[PDB]
Amino acid sequence: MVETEPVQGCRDFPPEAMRCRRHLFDVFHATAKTFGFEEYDAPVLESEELYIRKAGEEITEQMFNFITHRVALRPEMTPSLARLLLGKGRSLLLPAKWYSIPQCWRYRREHYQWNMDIVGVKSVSAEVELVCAACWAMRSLGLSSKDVGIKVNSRKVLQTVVEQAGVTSDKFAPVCVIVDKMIPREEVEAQLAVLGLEPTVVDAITTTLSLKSIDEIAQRVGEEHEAVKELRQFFEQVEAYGYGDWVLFDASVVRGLAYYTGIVFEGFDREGKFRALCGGGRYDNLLTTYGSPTPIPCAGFGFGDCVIVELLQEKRLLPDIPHVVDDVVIPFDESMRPHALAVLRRLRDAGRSADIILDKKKVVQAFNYADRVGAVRAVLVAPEEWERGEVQVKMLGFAVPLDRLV
Amino acid sequence: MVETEPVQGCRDFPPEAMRCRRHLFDVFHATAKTFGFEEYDAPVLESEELYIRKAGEEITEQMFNFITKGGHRVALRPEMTPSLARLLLGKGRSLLLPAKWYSIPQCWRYRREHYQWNMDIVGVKSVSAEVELVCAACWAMRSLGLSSKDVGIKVNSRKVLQTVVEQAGVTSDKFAPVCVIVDKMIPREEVEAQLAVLGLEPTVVDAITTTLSLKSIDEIAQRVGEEHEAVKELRQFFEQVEAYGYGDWVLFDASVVRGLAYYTGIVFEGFDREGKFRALCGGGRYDNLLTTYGSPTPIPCAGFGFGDCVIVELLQEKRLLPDIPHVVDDVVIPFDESMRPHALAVLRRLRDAGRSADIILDKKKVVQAFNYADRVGAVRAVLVAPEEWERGEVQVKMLRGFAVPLDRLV
Ligand SMILES: CC(=O)Nc1cnc2ccccc2c1
Ligand SMILES: CC(=O)Nc1cnc2ccccc2c1
Ligand SMILES: N[C@@H](Cc1c[nH]c[nH+]1)C(=O)O
Ligand SMILES: N[C@@H](Cc1c[nH]c[nH+]1)C(=O)O
Repeated sequence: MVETEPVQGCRDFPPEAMRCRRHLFDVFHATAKTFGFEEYDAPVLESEELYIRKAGEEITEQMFNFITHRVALRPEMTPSLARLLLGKGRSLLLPAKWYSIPQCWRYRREHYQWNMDIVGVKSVSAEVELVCAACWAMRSLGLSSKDVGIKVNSRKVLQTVVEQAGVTSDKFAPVCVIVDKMIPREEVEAQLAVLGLEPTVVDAITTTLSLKSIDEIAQRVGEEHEAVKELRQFFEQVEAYGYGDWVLFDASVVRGLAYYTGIVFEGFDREGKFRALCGGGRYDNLLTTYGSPTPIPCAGFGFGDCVIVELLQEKRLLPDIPHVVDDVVIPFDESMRPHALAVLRRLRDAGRSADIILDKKKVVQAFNYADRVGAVRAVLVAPEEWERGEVQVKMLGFAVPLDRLV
Repeated sequence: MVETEPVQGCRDFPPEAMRCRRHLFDVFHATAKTFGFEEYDAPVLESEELYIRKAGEEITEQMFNFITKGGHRVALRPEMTPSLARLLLGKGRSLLLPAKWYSIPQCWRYRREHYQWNMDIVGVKSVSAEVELVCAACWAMRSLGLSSKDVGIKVNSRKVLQTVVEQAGVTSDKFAPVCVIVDKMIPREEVEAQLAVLGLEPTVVDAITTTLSLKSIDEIAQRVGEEHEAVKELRQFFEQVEAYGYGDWVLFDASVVRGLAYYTGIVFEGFDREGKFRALCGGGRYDNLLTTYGSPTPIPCAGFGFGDCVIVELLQEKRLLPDIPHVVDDVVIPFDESMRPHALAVLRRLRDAGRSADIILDKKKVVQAFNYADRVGAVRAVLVAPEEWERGEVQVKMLRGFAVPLDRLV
């Protein structure tokens, strides 16, 4: 016997499991369409060059890479997106809103991640729309603002604090990667020291993450500080769109990725049971680091397929969806198969989903099968009715003319 | 600059290219739904064990395989059927049969990458399986705008060649390699030479050659008899496709065997009627595969694969792939930034009603917002101006410009 289990850390999706994944992906697609995003894709195999950011990101540390040329199964999509945008150059109409549902990889070693990104929008209206899109998808899955929310912050506050301590800007990214981890405080404090931060700088960093309102941020760095102005705009806009109950400020949110420059956010369950449901932020330098002659504003998020499903299971929002089909055509016997095929054809021409019983079996077993596959309707093709130009129809029984079947 | 081009042999799908791929995949999904097939998936990374059939198949020769840090032999799948077999084998007697499963996996080779619609029927002994599969393939092609004048499906049974090979005293273990070789018929001299190395005397090769060049089912009947399984089965097959209404799409070709070791009965492949392209799709019955994998009971199977590259080229030639421009129902335009919060309330209402709507995100003049709306293929522009708003209205323009109440917008 071969190994029936999949490769370590990877999932199978037989029809039952696939119906669940499809229910999720439908929402992702429908939400992207509702928001005017365009689908894109790129290869799961990318060059390893793409992912060498040197900030000690967990995402790059756990990279599923190998030698053919140094390549890797993508751990995230954003770098692939950047490559595509960079390739298009001035030919790309901006603003652009691009989305995808890539499988992404790590050495669970795989997950699907809905990505949504807005390109060419300087203003926080980008982050507003992205955050509303994430909420929209969660609400579409049956979740409420009682079940989940999105925590929101700007990295610019911490930037100012780090810069005011005389820290080289090249340490800012690593700092964020470290502060994201806050493991015990003592552990995070120790890691900052290794980067080269004296205890006074660490204290200032700590204090600002524990500030509980935007007003308190304003008191520390000023009301005219970009972060304050931008965050206020952000909440004003989400309030106006009608999702004010879904969003809130949290000064501890920074995310683990090196490239976020401004607003950052993450979805969470209100019971404190699960890891982050989605995460993202503004990354206005990324394309400059890739060699764009002109800076290109960007913001986006990723929304994994594993945590959301667990949450939905806990909330009883993932009932088993049984397979369905409109009609099952049953030949009374093999002499009726050619006539049943003509009927089957007509049913499918009218846009119905139809089976015909393929192997040899008795009518009552054909009916059982029809129930098993969730047929709405059983269409028996018997010699008696056929001579009258009819078939027997049974809902899940009466004679019907062929033209009247559809 | 980083390298903007993708890894060697792999494709990018920016929105324009992705719309084309989506148009194709929609047809695959719709056809599968129309035929009552259920979607499935499995990992693109499988164990290399799965693909070691030892018949010299082109598919296994060109395998994109590698060793993990932990020393396990894995490969990016070159086809889906082995993954399917694994899933079925894993389910055991818990699987209701018959089962009709489909997927659109990306598959890989060392172009190194393509998408391949797979459709398979499990648990059906009779040729009704192959009938349905073939009709499904035709159905997808017709849905894409192709006719029976543009394409067809060549059909054969491997059982004819089986009988001929067995009657020459050939060990059954050579039958699979023979099919793999005969599939290649490169020059005849080249294929003749390869059969000799497997260990076939020229008389056996001659018999093989002759049967592939037989041009009708009657001629096959003359050679192996009218009551031979192959003849009976092929006749049933054409009778059934004729009855379903796709008789013009299908025909017999004794040279079709396919390159895969595991096909045991009927085999088939789609082709363009102008002789310009490689095979559009291919498949057949493979009744032993699950037994080779260790199933305690034999499990009838048949299926096909339908790649995404050749079909698209054909559709381009036939002018059936016009550029589909992106569309969206509404573009909401704030007259200025003071109107953004009101435009957001409007945007919200539009999306609540199931419409696809943008709001202009950055700061720009109305006329530029209108241009943008045209660029993204907006059916409708919804201007939110301070004047109309005090009346409980907005300006709507179709793509002139009339005032409308908010509740009437949807
Ligand atoms: C719990 C889980 O499987 N999620 C997950 C989260 N991040 C990943 C990142 C890369 C590859 C696989 C990943 C999988
Ligand atoms: C035109 C094309 O790329 N066809 C093709 C056909 N078979 C394949 C099999 C595996 C990977 C890529 C493949 C690509
Ligand atoms: N790539 C990020 C999410 C994201 C997409 N776009 C911007 N951010 C992640 O994997 O967490
Ligand atoms: N795996 C086959 C197609 C197929 C699927 N099922 C049966 N046949 C191929 O790649 O040619």
